[PDB]
Amino acid sequence: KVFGRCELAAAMKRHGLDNYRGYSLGNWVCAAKFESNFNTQATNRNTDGSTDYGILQINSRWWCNDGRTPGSRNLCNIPCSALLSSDITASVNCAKKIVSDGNGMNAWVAWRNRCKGTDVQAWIRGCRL
Ligand SMILES: [Cl-]
Ligand SMILES: [Cl-]
Ligand SMILES: [Yb+3]
Ligand SMILES: [Yb+3]
Ligand SMILES: [Yb+3]
Repeated sequence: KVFGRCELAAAMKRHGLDNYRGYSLGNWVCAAKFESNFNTQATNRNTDGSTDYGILQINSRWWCNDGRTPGSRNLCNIPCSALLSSDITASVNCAKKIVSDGNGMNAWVAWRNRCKGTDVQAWIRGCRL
Protein backbone atom coordinates (compact mmCIF):
# COMPACT_ATOMS: atom_id res chain seq x y z
CA LYS A 1 0.00 0.00 0.00
CA VAL A 2 1.22 3.50 -0.84
CA PHE A 3 -0.17 5.80 1.84
CA GLY A 4 -0.99 9.44 1.39
CA ARG A 5 0.77 11.78 3.81
CA CYS A 6 -2.23 12.64 5.98
CA GLU A 7 -3.54 9.05 5.70
CA LEU A 8 -0.28 7.77 7.13
CA ALA A 9 -0.25 10.44 9.84
CA ALA A 10 -3.75 9.34 10.88
CA ALA A 11 -2.77 5.66 10.92
CA MET A 12 0.37 6.32 12.97
CA LYS A 13 -1.70 8.36 15.47
CA ARG A 14 -4.29 5.58 15.74
CA HIS A 15 -1.46 3.12 16.54
CA GLY A 16 -0.05 5.40 19.24
CA LEU A 17 3.10 6.78 17.60
CA ASP A 18 2.19 10.44 18.19
CA ASN A 19 4.72 11.65 20.74
CA TYR A 20 5.95 8.11 21.42
CA ARG A 21 9.28 8.44 23.28
CA GLY A 22 8.80 12.18 22.84
CA TYR A 23 8.84 12.15 19.03
CA SER A 24 6.03 14.15 17.52
CA LEU A 25 3.92 12.73 14.71
CA GLY A 26 5.69 14.78 12.04
CA ASN A 27 9.02 13.10 12.93
CA TRP A 28 7.48 9.70 12.20
CA VAL A 29 5.85 10.84 8.96
CA CYS A 30 9.10 12.45 7.80
CA ALA A 31 11.04 9.26 8.62
CA ALA A 32 8.57 7.18 6.65
CA LYS A 33 8.71 9.56 3.68
CA PHE A 34 12.46 9.22 3.32
CA GLU A 35 12.72 5.55 4.29
CA SER A 36 9.98 4.19 2.02
CA ASN A 37 8.15 7.03 0.24
CA PHE A 38 5.12 5.86 2.25
CA ASN A 39 5.17 2.44 0.52
CA THR A 40 4.49 -0.46 2.87
CA GLN A 41 6.03 -2.91 0.38
CA ALA A 42 9.48 -1.19 0.19
CA THR A 43 12.44 -3.58 0.56
CA ASN A 44 16.14 -2.72 0.24
CA ARG A 45 19.25 -4.83 0.67
CA ASN A 46 21.95 -3.37 2.92
CA THR A 47 25.71 -3.88 2.27
CA ASP A 48 26.10 -6.14 5.31
CA GLY A 49 23.70 -8.68 3.68
CA SER A 50 20.68 -7.74 5.79
CA THR A 51 17.52 -6.26 4.28
CA ASP A 52 15.24 -3.39 5.33
CA TYR A 53 11.47 -3.85 5.20
CA GLY A 54 8.37 -1.68 5.12
CA ILE A 55 7.35 1.89 5.76
CA LEU A 56 10.14 2.41 8.30
CA GLN A 57 12.78 0.16 6.67
CA ILE A 58 13.26 -2.15 9.64
CA ASN A 59 16.24 -4.48 9.31
CA SER A 60 16.57 -8.26 9.35
CA ARG A 61 19.76 -8.45 11.38
CA TRP A 62 18.32 -7.16 14.60
CA TRP A 63 14.59 -6.79 14.34
CA CYS A 64 12.80 -9.25 12.08
CA ASN A 65 13.40 -12.71 10.61
CA ASP A 66 13.84 -13.10 6.85
CA GLY A 67 15.61 -16.45 6.89
CA ARG A 68 18.66 -15.21 4.96
CA THR A 69 20.44 -12.92 7.42
CA PRO A 70 23.15 -14.74 9.42
CA GLY A 71 23.18 -13.59 13.06
CA SER A 72 19.47 -12.62 12.98
CA ARG A 73 18.19 -11.83 16.46
CA ASN A 74 14.58 -11.15 15.50
CA LEU A 75 14.01 -8.88 18.51
CA CYS A 76 10.53 -7.88 17.28
CA ASN A 77 9.66 -11.61 16.99
CA ILE A 78 8.09 -11.22 13.57
CA PRO A 79 8.72 -12.42 10.01
CA CYS A 80 10.05 -9.52 7.98
CA SER A 81 7.19 -10.09 5.49
CA ALA A 82 4.76 -8.93 8.25
CA LEU A 83 6.38 -5.49 7.93
CA LEU A 84 5.15 -5.22 4.30
CA SER A 85 1.46 -5.47 5.12
CA SER A 86 -1.04 -2.78 4.26
CA ASP A 87 -1.93 -2.68 7.98
CA ILE A 88 0.96 -0.87 9.69
CA THR A 89 0.51 -2.43 13.17
CA ALA A 90 3.53 -4.79 13.02
CA SER A 91 5.82 -2.00 11.69
CA VAL A 92 4.59 0.38 14.40
CA ASN A 93 5.01 -2.20 17.19
CA CYS A 94 8.55 -2.91 16.03
CA ALA A 95 9.41 0.79 15.58
CA LYS A 96 8.36 1.38 19.20
CA LYS A 97 10.97 -1.14 20.32
CA ILE A 98 13.63 0.33 18.03
CA VAL A 99 13.13 3.92 19.18
CA SER A 100 13.32 2.74 22.81
CA ASP A 101 16.71 0.98 22.28
CA GLY A 102 18.83 3.94 23.45
CA ASN A 103 19.50 6.32 20.53
CA GLY A 104 15.95 7.39 19.84
CA MET A 105 15.15 8.12 16.20
CA ASN A 106 18.83 8.20 15.28
CA ALA A 107 18.32 4.48 14.68
CA TRP A 108 17.00 5.64 11.30
CA VAL A 109 19.94 7.16 9.51
CA ALA A 110 17.56 8.93 7.04
CA TRP A 111 15.76 10.53 10.00
CA ARG A 112 19.04 11.83 11.37
CA ASN A 113 20.22 13.11 7.97
CA ARG A 114 16.93 14.48 6.56
CA CYS A 115 14.41 15.05 9.37
CA LYS A 116 16.24 15.78 12.60
CA GLY A 117 16.15 19.48 13.46
CA THR A 118 13.89 20.41 10.52
CA ASP A 119 10.35 21.80 10.55
CA VAL A 120 8.82 18.36 10.91
CA GLN A 121 5.38 19.84 11.73
CA ALA A 122 5.06 20.55 7.99
CA TRP A 123 4.51 16.78 7.48
CA ILE A 124 1.16 16.95 9.33
CA ARG A 125 0.00 20.29 7.74
CA GLY A 126 -3.66 20.33 6.78
CA CYS A 127 -4.32 16.85 8.18
CA ARG A 128 -7.51 16.20 10.16
CA LEU A 129 -6.26 15.01 13.61
CL1 LIG B 1 4.99 17.31 14.37
CL1 LIG C 1 15.36 10.58 22.48
YB1 LIG D 1 18.68 0.59 4.68
YB1 LIG E 1 -6.43 -4.51 10.31
YB1 LIG F 1 -7.67 15.93 17.42
